[PDB]
Amino acid sequence: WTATSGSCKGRCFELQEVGPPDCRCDNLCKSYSSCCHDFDELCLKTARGWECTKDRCGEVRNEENACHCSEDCLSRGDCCTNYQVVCKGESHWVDDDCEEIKVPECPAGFVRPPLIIFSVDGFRASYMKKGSKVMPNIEKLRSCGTHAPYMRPVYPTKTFPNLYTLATGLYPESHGIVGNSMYDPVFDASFHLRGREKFNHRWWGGQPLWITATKQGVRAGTFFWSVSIPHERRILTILQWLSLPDNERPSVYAFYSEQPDFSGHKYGPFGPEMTNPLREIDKTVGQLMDGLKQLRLHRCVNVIFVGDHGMEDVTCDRTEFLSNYLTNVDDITLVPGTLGRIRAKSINNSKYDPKTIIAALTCKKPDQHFKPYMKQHLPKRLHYANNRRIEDIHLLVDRRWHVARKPLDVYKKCFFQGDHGFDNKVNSMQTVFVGYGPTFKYRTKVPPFENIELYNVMCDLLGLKPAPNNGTHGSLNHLLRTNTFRPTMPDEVSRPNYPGIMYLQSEFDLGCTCDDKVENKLEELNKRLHTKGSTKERHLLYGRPAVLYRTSYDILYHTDFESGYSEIFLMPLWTSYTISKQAEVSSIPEHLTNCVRPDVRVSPGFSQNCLAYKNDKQMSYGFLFPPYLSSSPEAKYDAFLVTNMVPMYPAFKRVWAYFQRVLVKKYASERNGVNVISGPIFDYNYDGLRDTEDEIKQYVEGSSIPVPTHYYSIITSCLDFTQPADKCDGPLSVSSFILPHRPDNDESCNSSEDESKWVEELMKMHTARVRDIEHLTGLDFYRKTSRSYSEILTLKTYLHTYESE
Ligand SMILES: *[C@@H]1O[C@H](CO)[C@@H](O[C@@H]2O[C@H](CO)[C@@H](O[C@@H]3O[C@H](CO[C@H]4O[C@H](CO)[C@@H](O)[C@H](O[C@H]5O[C@H](CO)[C@@H](O)[C@H](O)[C@@H]5O[C@H]5O[C@H](CO)[C@@H](O)[C@H](O)[C@@H]5O)[C@@H]4O)[C@@H](O)[C@H](O[C@H]4O[C@H](CO)[C@@H](O)[C@H](O)[C@@H]4O[C@H]4O[C@H](CO)[C@@H](O)[C@H](O)[C@@H]4O)[C@@H]3O)[C@H](O)[C@H]2NC(C)=O)[C@H](O)[C@H]1NC(C)=O
Ligand SMILES: Cn1c(C(=O)N2CCC23COC3)cnc1COc1cc(Cl)c(C#N)cc1C(C)(C)C
Ligand SMILES: [Ca+2]
Ligand SMILES: [Ca+2]
Ligand SMILES: [K+]
Ligand code: NA
Ligand SMILES: [Zn+2]
Repeated sequence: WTATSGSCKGRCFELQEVGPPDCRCDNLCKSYSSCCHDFDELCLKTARGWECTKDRCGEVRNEENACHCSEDCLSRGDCCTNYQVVCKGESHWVDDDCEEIKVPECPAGFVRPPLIIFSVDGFRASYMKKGSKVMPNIEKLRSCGTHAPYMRPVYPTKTFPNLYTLATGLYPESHGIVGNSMYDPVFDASFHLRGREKFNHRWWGGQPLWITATKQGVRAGTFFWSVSIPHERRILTILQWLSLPDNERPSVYAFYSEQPDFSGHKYGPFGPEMTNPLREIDKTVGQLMDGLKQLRLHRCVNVIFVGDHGMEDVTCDRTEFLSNYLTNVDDITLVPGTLGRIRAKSINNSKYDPKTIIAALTCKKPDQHFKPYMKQHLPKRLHYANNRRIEDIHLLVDRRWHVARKPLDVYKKCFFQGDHGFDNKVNSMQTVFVGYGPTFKYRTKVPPFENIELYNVMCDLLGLKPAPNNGTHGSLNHLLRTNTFRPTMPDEVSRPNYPGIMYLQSEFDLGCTCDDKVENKLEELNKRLHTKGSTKERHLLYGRPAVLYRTSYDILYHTDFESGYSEIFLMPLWTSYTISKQAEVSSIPEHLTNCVRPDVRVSPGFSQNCLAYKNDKQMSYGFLFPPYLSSSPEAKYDAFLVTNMVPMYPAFKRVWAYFQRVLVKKYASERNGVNVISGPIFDYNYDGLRDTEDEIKQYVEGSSIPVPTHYYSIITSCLDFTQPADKCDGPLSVSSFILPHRPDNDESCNSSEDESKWVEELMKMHTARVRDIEHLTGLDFYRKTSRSYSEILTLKTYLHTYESE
């Protein structure tokens, strides 16, 4: 209840929200229904429009007007944005030449350059090229400042999750806004676009930029604009705030446009009707810049022009209906559209079985335009699992499609030609980034990056310490002229042991056989030196990974590969090797087929055993260093050491064998050699983070050999591919993956065919950043390069997306 008979005179767009039942004059008052009676009269003035004209110049201030053309407007900071253009012979900002901004050029009293965040809903990355003729203010920002070709949103590629990610540097699973619509079973409440529950603060976790600012003494304008405030009024209000005195003036501001999303849904991303919404947004940018220029702030302020997500062509007829798959369709609730989330319509229905749902949704139609997942089996790059608001069953929808429960839902609600929400690597979902100001670089193009990284940079631009977040602080230093953040590499927590030969063969009772009884001092010293680390500079190109947690492990050297062997997990944390462009593939000889050899540096008690695998009828084993790529027949015996073995389901061995026997050599031919680091990942609680011993849910039968949930590989070469991977002078090139370790290939509908028709497509789906693998393993890679650490941080956040340009 609001007592809406107090006043808004001299309080219009107050920055301090006052508690009801005092009447509010701030941005959320409309969205609460609590504005003072005169809010619209005093704070939403529109008389005479938004532009000066020749006749208005020098007018007598008249306070009914929307903005002013009187002589005193500048020192009041409430001129129409085109006042000096119309009345004082000045040029529009867009008509002025680009001039480098080397230092903030700010009025006295500014303690730091302000930041303005200009966010644009549904501004797809390709609009920067395709709409350039109709967006000259935006093109100037882009060409004069720092820009990326595109920015990667988070999943799902919806508005709230993305804007809230921008604000917090957090994945949706950690900030809590995991969708535009949500059910939280702990609160037993629902969050929707429509309605009031979304305003409750228990939905919104982490710490958003405006709180981070406030807690550190930096004031903020509003981030949420009521839909009934026109864009011109948002701009004027920001300009007004910027005219405030030092002790009251915010240092961070946000503008938000509903366009071009709003049109894009009606007309498709490139509908002919889209030209006008792009013109209008551009005009709004020009208003701001002319406005800043009048106030002498246009070479003082940092401006970020950023979108939340793009827009794809989607129509009614490209809908999949769960009712075509499931007989039980009324026993489930679906969150529908460009993704799907399924839970039971009622939790008193004990008949509901997720596994049978999954099975009924799996590879049933030959061109099925969605794929069902248990949420822990989703590509780890999505980071979309560790929140009780994300339902266990998820449907990843093909680009251009929708999923719905029943046909009645899609014709009792065709209306739309555009939607978004799909997998965040889809080109159509990509969005924009331009930074313009003194703190940003001048006419600089930077590579694509993820929006989770911006919170850190915004904090850097404002002199704030970021709250803990999923950004990699430093990885965007190359966007910035100054205020870079210079991190140190984390400190190694466990130092390795380097065991020599300590055990005799007969001390091992493993159930393991190897037909290796096949007997000189030229190559006896040669092999001892391989075991003491003589080829290590070849196979460990970027130093050994640092183990960032407390554990017990051994460095094991070999001719063809080096490993960090865990005595706790009984396998390598990592195995590292280099495959030159000229390496040859050889087959596994028959004397070695089911050969596994004891490793005489590692006790029987810290080794795997073959008998466990023989007993375990579901689980087989593979190798981390692939025997197919051994350098010589004498070296191939090393690949069969028990310390190179890892548990693998036979269904996953098909994938693994193809990667090892075919793809690694293909990559080495394409990239002029590759270095490979492979290993296991254990993420049984799907938090994106390395499990401890006590989190492991599955062991090889009758043993303490833990079963990985995933296998990773990091494939590094020279960005200049005329240099070989092992002799690279400059910047590196990387691709990686995190392959789910699954007992079937249900995920791949074409898996009954030969591996050349499906394995690579699976691997691309599970592409990863090095940084994802770091979180998952507690390892820190690229410790010893000749590159700057920020450049390495950028490499570690790179994601190879396998989309065309
Ligand atoms: C992305 O970056 C983020 C931020 O860096 C990373 O997330 C962090 O991960 C940390 C490690 O998991 C985690 O640390 C835990 O914090 C617990 C205290 O948490 C509260 O306070 C913090 C600080 O202000 C706040 O951030 C939290 O907010 C969460 O919770 C509410 C909802 O409940 C949400 O609104 C909010 O969005 C956020 O939710 C997210 O986090 C929680 C987990 O905290 C998830 O469940 C949600 O799904 C969502 O993802 C909280 O308000 C603290 O209690 C934990 O400590 C336990 O473990 C240690 C082990 O050493 C032990 O010493 C402690 O005693 C404690 O154990 C006891 O409790 C156990 C569980 O109940 C019990 O089993 C034991 O028996 C023990 O008695 C822990 O330190 C940190 O909270 C989050 N922060 C955020 C914002 O998410 C994230 O990991 C990064 N992602 C990747 C892939 O890198
Ligand atoms: C999205 N929006 C809405 C919105 O949707 N309105 C008004 C009517 C409805 C439709 O449904 C309700 C209003 N104003 C915004 C901008 O929000 C932001 C912008 C930015 Cl730049 C950042 C950042 N960084 C963060 C936000 C949040 C505050 C979302 C977190
Ligand atoms: Ca949006
Ligand atoms: Ca985990
Ligand atoms: K077996
Ligand atoms: Na299959
Ligand atoms: Zn939209």
